[PDB]
Amino acid sequence: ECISVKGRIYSILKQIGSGGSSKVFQVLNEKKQIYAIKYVNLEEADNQTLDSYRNEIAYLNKLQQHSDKIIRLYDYEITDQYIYMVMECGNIDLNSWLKKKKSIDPWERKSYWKNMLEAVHTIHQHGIVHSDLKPANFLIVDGMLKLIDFGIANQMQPDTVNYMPPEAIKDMSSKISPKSDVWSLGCILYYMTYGKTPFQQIINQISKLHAIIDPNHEIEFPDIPEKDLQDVLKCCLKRDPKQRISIPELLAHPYVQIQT
Ligand SMILES: Cc1cc(-c2cnn3c(NCCN4CCOCC4)cc(Oc4ccccc4)nc23)ccc1C(=O)NC1CC1
Repeated sequence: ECISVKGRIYSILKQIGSGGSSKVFQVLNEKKQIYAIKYVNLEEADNQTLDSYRNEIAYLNKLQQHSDKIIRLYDYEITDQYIYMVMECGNIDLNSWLKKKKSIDPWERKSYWKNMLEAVHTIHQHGIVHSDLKPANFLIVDGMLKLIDFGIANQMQPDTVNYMPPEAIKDMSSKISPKSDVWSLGCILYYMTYGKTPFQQIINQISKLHAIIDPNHEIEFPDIPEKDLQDVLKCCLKRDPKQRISIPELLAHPYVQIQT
């Protein structure tokens, strides 16, 4: 099949992702340059969904300039029937790359952590809190991690509640701040370090949600060479968000600033 966007015509290689009424395709332009196109079918979309898609496109647009750790938006086309967004294609999403690697170079993990903090910090500066970060939200391209979305519109999945923060659960029934994203980033780094998510081994959602909120449930951190890392994990995974480390701090931390 093919897709046209503002004139230009693109050929579908395959479908790399899917969600409610939308699909992401890997595609090629005329000069055989590769891109990711998101297609949103708006035909039965409520005004809230409509507005959330409008808000994503606008934020994606504005944030272009502020970091190259945010996915590139080259062009889009929006009508009443559909959206098409032409964006950069990556090598692999971080959630897939994590299941395949299964022992991560410490240098690559540290570099990737910086990439994530910078992307997320960037959206925090424009008043966004993602609130649902997980490794699927990040994408490897060149040698760096880019943020794919902002938690604004429907989440897509590649063709998952380990990462939820305590404030969000105790929220019911706002306590959501930028710290909420630190928690989820905490969990992602934990996974890249210990090879699992802090509350992964717990068995059935409903119990795990109590654990996540329960102070007495001591979260455990095996000792490891890198103590900068160990400290980062501890600081991100504090349950009281007022005492949780912030992203500006994280960026000032030896784990990020100091190599070897
Ligand atoms: C959802 C989305 C996805 C990409 C994208 C761009 N490349 N890419 C890739 N890379 C290629 C992976 N593969 C395929 C087979 O092997 C060879 C290479 C995977 C992927 O997997 C996914 C798929 C879904 C969810 C997460 C991750 N999503 C994307 C860019 C933007 C958006 C998006 O709508 N953002 C919102 C507007 C703000």
